[PDB]
Amino acid sequence: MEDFVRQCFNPMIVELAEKAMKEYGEDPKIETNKFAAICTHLEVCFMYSDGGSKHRFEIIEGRDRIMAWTVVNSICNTTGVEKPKSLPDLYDYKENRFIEIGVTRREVHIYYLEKANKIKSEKTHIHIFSFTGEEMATKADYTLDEESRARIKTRLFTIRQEMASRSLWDSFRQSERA
Ligand SMILES: [Mn+2]
Ligand SMILES: [Mn+2]
Repeated sequence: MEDFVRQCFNPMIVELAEKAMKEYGEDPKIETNKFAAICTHLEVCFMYSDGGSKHRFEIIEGRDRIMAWTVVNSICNTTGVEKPKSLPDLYDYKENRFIEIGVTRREVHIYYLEKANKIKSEKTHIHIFSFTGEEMATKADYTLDEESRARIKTRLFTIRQEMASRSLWDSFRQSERA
């Protein structure tokens, strides 16, 4: 699983994931499923930001915390948008909203509810992907064109396929907590 992560995700993604774990005192060589899941989430965030026209999205996820909030608070000042209680993943300059992205090993509906709740913000839009082609967005507004979504869903499906080929999928699949 460690090896699969290091083989399947760009080294920038792996470095950020390693860092995010060690900031919580977790060792990526031991909590290897969390390692994969962080990497997957970052990957989808980055894919998603490429999905628009360029300049459509600002990436917030993946930044150190000071930079992330610097971006967030700059956008709130510029655009007048309500400042979130916790860091989201992207800002959409076309729809003028923050977006919270989730990638679930469970079911999109439950994950969406947990997110809606974990953040509970009237403002932030939420878009959840599963590894089996499901997707659940705020007000069924899916933000990107269907081709862009399909590339994301295809990447997640390929990851899941590649893990199951190494017998990693069962354990990974079962590792997400409510
Ligand atoms: Mn985030
Ligand atoms: Mn997220």
